[PDB]
Amino acid sequence: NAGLDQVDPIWHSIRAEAEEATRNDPVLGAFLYATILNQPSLEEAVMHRIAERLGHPDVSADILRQTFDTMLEANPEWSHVLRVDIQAVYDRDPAYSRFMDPVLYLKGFHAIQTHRLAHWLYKQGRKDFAYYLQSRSSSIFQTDIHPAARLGSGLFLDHATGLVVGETAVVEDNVSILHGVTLGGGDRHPKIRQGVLIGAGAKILGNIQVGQCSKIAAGSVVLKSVPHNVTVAGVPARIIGETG
Amino acid sequence: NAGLDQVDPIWHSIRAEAEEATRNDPVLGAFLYATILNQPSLEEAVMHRIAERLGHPDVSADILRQTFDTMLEANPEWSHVLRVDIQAVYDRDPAYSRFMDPVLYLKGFHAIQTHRLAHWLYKQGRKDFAYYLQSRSSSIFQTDIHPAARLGSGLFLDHATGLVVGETAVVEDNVSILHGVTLGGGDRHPKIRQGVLIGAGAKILGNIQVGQCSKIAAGSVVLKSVPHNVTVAGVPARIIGETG
Amino acid sequence: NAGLDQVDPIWHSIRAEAEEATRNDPVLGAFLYATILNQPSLEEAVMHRIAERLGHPDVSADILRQTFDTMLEANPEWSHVLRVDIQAVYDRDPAYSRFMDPVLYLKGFHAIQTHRLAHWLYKQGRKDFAYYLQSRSSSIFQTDIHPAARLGSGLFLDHATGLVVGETAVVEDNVSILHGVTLGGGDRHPKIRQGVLIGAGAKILGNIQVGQCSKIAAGSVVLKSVPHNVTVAGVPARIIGETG
Ligand SMILES: [Cl-]
Ligand SMILES: [Cl-]
Ligand SMILES: [Cl-]
Ligand SMILES: [Cl-]
Repeated sequence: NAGLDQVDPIWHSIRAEAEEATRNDPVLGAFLYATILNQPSLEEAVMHRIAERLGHPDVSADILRQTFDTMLEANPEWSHVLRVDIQAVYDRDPAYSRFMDPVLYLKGFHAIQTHRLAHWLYKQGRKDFAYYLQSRSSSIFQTDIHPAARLGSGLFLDHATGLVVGETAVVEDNVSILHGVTLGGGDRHPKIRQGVLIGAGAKILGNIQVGQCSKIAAGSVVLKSVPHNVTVAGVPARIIGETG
Repeated sequence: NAGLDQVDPIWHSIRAEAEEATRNDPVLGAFLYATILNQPSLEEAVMHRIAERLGHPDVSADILRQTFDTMLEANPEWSHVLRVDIQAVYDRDPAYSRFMDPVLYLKGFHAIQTHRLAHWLYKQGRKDFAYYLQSRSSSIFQTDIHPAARLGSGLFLDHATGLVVGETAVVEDNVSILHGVTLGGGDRHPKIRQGVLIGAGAKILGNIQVGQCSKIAAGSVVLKSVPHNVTVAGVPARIIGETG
Repeated sequence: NAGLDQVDPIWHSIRAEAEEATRNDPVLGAFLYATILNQPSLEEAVMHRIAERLGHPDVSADILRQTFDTMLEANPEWSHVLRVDIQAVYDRDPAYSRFMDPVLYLKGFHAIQTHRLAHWLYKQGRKDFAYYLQSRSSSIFQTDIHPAARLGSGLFLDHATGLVVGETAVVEDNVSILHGVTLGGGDRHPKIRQGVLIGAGAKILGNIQVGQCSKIAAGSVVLKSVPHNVTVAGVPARIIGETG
């Protein structure tokens, strides 16, 4: 509408990718037009997708979409957060070559933003709506994230199935978390510092911290804080080397 | 209606909690009135919620609700079981401060009672209905519990995602079981004695027993019977201390 | 219709099993007639079930069923593949005594065939339809299988919850894979040779191979190729014995 905001290569690429896909598979036209092409913005596309996935007789897509609208209005920074979350997927995963892929398909990405809505509702004292969302996400996306948990931006929830994040956990920016991960057990759950990779099935338990840029090997059981710039593996986890 | 049965602090608290929540977030009114406030009893509230979550074109909420009614009629003790299952959640989990939370939201609690219905159907020789329920629960609650499995009362299925319970398994009373747990492999699956805690991701395999009050650390692989009043951890599991 | 194809003991047994079940529980009549008895073939029964489970407002059962039809037409060998996949379940699992059980109920079996459809679509350059299916299956069946992955016949996906299979993975024939398994990380994911059993929660990571007839113990973390005819266990996995 005016100024630097008009530069939006991610949205423009997504719109191009949906145009080309509908051309290639016209039966998917209702899907791609309703989710992307008929949308006035990437924000609305992402809200709409997630409201559609979570929508139920119990609480309709429309109500979820209306509430998402209220959250964007109160949290204008969500425009950037969602784009860098998108960017994380694109940069960190060779499996998917389009910006549209996380928006349409990847439940990890849908669960992140669902949590962001739930967290805001929770903070506003709308705790039933926050628990409803937590419950719905746990059932549909298989991600159980307590609404009081704090998630940074550029988070990559890869595959996602089985993720459990406790009430007092904190995840900072540019973290990647695989499927089957527990951030579990006043302050009694983990603090994950920026740039961390958490591998498949890892359990990180207690009020401990995982230092910046560290890697948690698949299947690790982490019961003690991890220094920055190390790789840890094993049950129980031990430092096995350095990393950048 | 008469006598000691009229004392029902859990139901009364739930009804108060739903009244207050609808007041605080009126859009959730359809939900809270249909699930709690319009219900004549806690039994009906819990049946209704679970029938709504599992309801599908294939087999409707109403049919599931009618069958749940038949199960309560045959199994009048379910009134108590469901209340002590509720109580377990309230007592054992700091994350949720209301009795209504497991009833409305927590799939673990929904899966326990779904299993109870499936088990009864199985015993009655209604094995397709029991397998249908098992299948539905596995898909929606991510809990795969064979209908022939036997679950005690006051069970806390915390987070629940990925639970697998085999045909010959037995869980006694006051057990807590986290997400990602396998009770797996004549008698070929585990017997879990009363008061046991099973941590996230543990696999307990074979016709072995876990003694009363014992704890299974997150990520343990248990291939041999565990004595009462010990903590075990590791792959393979070893006793690491005593506990009460 | 003519010749050796008329011999179809699996379909005939299924039809008998559905007739008997509807008799025993008539409320399940809509289900059993729509899924089995009104079907002209086992192929159509399996397509119909899976299209019903995956069907959504976003993309309807009918469209999924029409696309499944196109896949069978192009891939006539699916008739055999689906029967030997059925046979695998029947032979390898004591919990279920009917051929109809995997067809109606077991999400593992539904996810295998969903992948087969997604893979074909992917190869045809219908990558959005393939990703949509992958996404839907991940959400409903809790199986995340990249469409470029290659799965052999007679595969038994037992319990299935949490399965993650990467883009370059290969699974050969007569493999069994439990819940919670990762075949994860050019060629960067595992090659599983024929006759392998992969136990609950195992993670097999990298461009490594698991030799013919080998067993992967529950909870193993496999970072190096495994010889044929051995059992491996532990974090990290070590050979613990021979097997046939
Ligand atoms: Cl935000
Ligand atoms: Cl009962
Ligand atoms: Cl095929
Ligand atoms: Cl899982």
